[PDB]
Amino acid sequence: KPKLHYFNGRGRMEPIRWLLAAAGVEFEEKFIGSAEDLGKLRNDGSLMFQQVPMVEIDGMKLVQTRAILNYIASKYNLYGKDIKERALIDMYTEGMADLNEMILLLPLCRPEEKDAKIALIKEKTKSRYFPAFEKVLQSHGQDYLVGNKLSRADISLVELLYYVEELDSSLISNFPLLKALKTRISNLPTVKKFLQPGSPRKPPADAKALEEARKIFRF
Amino acid sequence: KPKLHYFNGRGRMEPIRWLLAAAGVEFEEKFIGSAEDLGKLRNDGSLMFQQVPMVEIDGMKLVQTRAILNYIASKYNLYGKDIKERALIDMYTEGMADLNEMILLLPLCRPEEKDAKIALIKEKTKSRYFPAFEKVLQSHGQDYLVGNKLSRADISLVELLYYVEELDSSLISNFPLLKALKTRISNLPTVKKFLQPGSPRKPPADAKALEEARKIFRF
Ligand SMILES: C[C@]12CCC(=O)C=C1CC[C@@H]1[C@@H]2CC[C@]2(C)C(=O)CC[C@@H]12
Ligand SMILES: C[C@]12CCC(=O)C=C1CC[C@@H]1[C@@H]2CC[C@]2(C)C(=O)CC[C@@H]12
Ligand SMILES: N[C@H](CCC(=O)N[C@@H](CS)C(=O)NCC(=O)O)C(=O)O
Ligand SMILES: N[C@H](CCC(=O)N[C@@H](CS)C(=O)NCC(=O)O)C(=O)O
Repeated sequence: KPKLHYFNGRGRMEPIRWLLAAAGVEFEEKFIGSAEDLGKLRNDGSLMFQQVPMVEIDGMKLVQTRAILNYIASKYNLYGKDIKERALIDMYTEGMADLNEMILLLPLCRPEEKDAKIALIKEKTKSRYFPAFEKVLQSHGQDYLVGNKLSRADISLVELLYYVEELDSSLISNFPLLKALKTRISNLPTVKKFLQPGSPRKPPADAKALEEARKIFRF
Repeated sequence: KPKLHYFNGRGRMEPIRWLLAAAGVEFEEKFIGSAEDLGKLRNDGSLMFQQVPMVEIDGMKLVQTRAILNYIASKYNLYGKDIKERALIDMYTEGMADLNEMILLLPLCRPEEKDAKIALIKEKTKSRYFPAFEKVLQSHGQDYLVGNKLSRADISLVELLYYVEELDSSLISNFPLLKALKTRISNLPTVKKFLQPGSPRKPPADAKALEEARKIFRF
């Protein structure tokens, strides 16, 4: 079983949970609860750049979110079939990560800057990201972003669609094909199960989650 | 020939210049000098997420730095021999990208916070990043970071050592093997040519370029 080292929360680990769970892969989680827990992982040599996410998989102590996601996608056949499909999948997922980063860091914005950030997220979602992925689905008319087949790109996008819905559920309103994709993916037995109660899926960060992470990571 | 669409400066495009050059690949550049130039690329449907870097390669219009790098690396066999070597390469280059990001965004720092950021970059270089990579070279005693063969990891790291050197030339002084890798890689015929005066290699950003970039990208 791959073992995921992180705090008990979404942060940067969440896409990894999604992708493993979607690929039907059973995993264990070792929850970092304090500066001491992280401290031990640092002193053991387990963390190349002394940071997490870290995942023990196939003899490796893999750090860096993109390194872990790339490996998992390749291992479990969710990374297309060739170099051109990987280019499409990389381009798509990098775009999704850019929007993810904005949403991710929102709790760090001061009360006076928060409203401007939220408005920028909404506007970019509507004019930059959602148009781009709707255009790819519209252009080829297929059920999946790339190669008419389930990839890490579809899995990354649907997780994102759920975070956007948490923010503002009307953002997806003028994107029929994105709506249809979210539904399609959500019904896949592995995704459906991940979205059910009691799965390793993590909740949105709240006030105390930010307090707790600050005392673990020192930011 | 690939064509690289960017302003005339390092920014995010520079590692793609380094990688293409190191692979022995001649490329052209189309320099964005105004906001109207950038606007035309956007309006013509050329930028998937309305942004550069964009690279025309083998007919395709690839955006997203990491997508472009992955493609070029796969194509020219600088991405290791298998899934596990790609995992090491991904992990190593993501760590270098983190340090690179700090250096890259330094000119954006408000005057009151810039000194704190410089000392942070220096401290992390010496205790986080350089020791990590000195350790990899220690782990196998070979002349390349991964798989005993030139990869995109060697090329990304050597570019990074050159920037660290532009910041503070003493930072690498306690890292024998990194010094040696910098010399070896710099003497590879393709990289030696790229490092020659008058090549596509770009200057460090100065105040003028920051002003010029602001007019173009409106950040
Ligand atoms: C990305 C981040 C900041 C930079 C850093 O060093 C490490 C973290 C991990 C915890 C994140 C945090 C951002 C804010 C988050 C999402 C919360 O509100 C709860 C957990 C927390
Ligand atoms: C990466 C960047 C910021 C985010 C953004 O929106 C657009 C750019 C492009 C120009 C970069 C700049 C960062 C600072 C740079 C390196 C300079 O000092 C000269 C040019 C400039
Ligand atoms: N490049 C990022 C690094 C993320 C990161 O900065 N990790 C945080 C938690 S999400 C951490 O362990 N920070 C502690 C530290 O910097 O010492 C990745 O995808 O892994
Ligand atoms: N995720 C980045 C996105 C690139 C990016 O932020 N592009 C900048 C220039 S370096 C830009 O076009 N800025 C204007 C904008 O975001 O609209 C990448 O790796 O390419």
